[PDB]
Amino acid sequence: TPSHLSDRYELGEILGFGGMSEVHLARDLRDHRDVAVKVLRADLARDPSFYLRFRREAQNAAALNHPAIVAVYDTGEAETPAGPLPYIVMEYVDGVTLRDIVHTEGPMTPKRAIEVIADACQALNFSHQNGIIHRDVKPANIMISATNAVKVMDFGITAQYLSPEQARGDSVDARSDVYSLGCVLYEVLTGEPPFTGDSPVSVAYQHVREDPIPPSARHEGLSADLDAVVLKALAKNPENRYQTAAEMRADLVRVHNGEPPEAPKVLT
Ligand SMILES: Nc1ncnc2c1ncn2[C@@H]1O[C@H](COP(=O)(O)OP(=O)(O)OP(O)(O)=S)[C@@H](O)[C@H]1O
Ligand SMILES: [Mn+2]
Repeated sequence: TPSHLSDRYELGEILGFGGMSEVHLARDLRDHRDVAVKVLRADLARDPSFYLRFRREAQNAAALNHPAIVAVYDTGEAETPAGPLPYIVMEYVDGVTLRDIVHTEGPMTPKRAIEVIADACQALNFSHQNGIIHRDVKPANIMISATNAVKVMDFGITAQYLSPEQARGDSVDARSDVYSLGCVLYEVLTGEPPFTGDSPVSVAYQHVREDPIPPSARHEGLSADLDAVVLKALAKNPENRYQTAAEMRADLVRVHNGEPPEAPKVLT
């Protein structure tokens, strides 16, 4: 895989592999800065499907300026000994994604989890302000730096993180992001997503039919007040969940600070 492509970026160590890309720590030679480069895998690149899937999700990833949002810098596709390799250049986050944490460290401590997801609401909310719906909220798209800073990425453009309105092919709004962010919060508190199945279609059915089991019913140490917040964000009807990311944050802040949520009590 490439030592130095674009003649502008010198790719370094692999920071990690995602479902369809290797992410390198490159060095921007022109602006003299450390940067992250997400390159489509060479094996998946000789497959027009993935090539186009990456190429689409590359020019469509929103570039926003926010301390909690990963800034996109460049996009392109250089010729390498493996054909073209589409790539996206972005802010280097020294840390891991929530997925990495869930599958290595395990379930986060409630207060820390509440903080992380509260900080993600800040980014989601700012995005909503600019009229941009993320519509792809999941653990692998939310990062935590070495300085505990929350960095969210891939705005614009995942089987068990989609909203009932997404699973029905309907429209998508701020409330849709709330539901998905709620799924991330659920998993990060308990250890597993709200809904799991033997096939994507199974999970999609569970999303728009089956109710979520209270987080505390799945993991030890989770307050009932936390159930209220989580489960409200997982409400099937958009009008039942939080209307804005700020609203959800306002409620996480309360639970965090040992205050009663404005979310309907989870009873029986
Ligand atoms: N902006 C970044 N800065 C530093 N490291 C990153 C950055 N983005 C991703 N990484 C690392 O690369 C790994 C994979 O990144 P992903 O975004 O999950 O790749 P992906 O192919 O888009 O996977 P998906 O989103 O599930 S399709 C992560 O676990 C991180 O360690
Ligand atoms: Mn991705």
